[PDB]
Amino acid sequence: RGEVRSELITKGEKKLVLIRWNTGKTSAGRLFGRYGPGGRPEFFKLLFGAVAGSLREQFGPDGENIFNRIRDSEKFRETSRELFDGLKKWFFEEAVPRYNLERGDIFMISTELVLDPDTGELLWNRDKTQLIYWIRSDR
Repeated sequence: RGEVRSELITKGEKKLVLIRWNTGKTSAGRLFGRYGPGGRPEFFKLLFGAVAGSLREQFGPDGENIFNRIRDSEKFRETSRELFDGLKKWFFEEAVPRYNLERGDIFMISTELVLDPDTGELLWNRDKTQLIYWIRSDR
């Protein structure tokens, strides 16, 4: 898969972006490790496309200006790292033992984020995080 959906929400005069993000069918090495494009976690590339795409959806072409501003701000970079660490921790420390996942297993994660386009602050709606995973036929 690899699906992104968004909508605006209003808080006083501020508009925020609710983003529903599915990573697509992937593996731990590809998503969180060095087997993704380059020798890099694909996570960041996926996340960044999800944000830029949602900004364009909700605010039109000036969405790209918003993105270009926040993209290299301390707040966006830091909170994107906090998302990466929090999701990775959730996957290895909760999902893996919960579902008896093994090395090389395939899965997709769907989660929800709220982006403050003013500050570049990215909030993880952890309560909505879900895993779909692939199980060996004999089970």
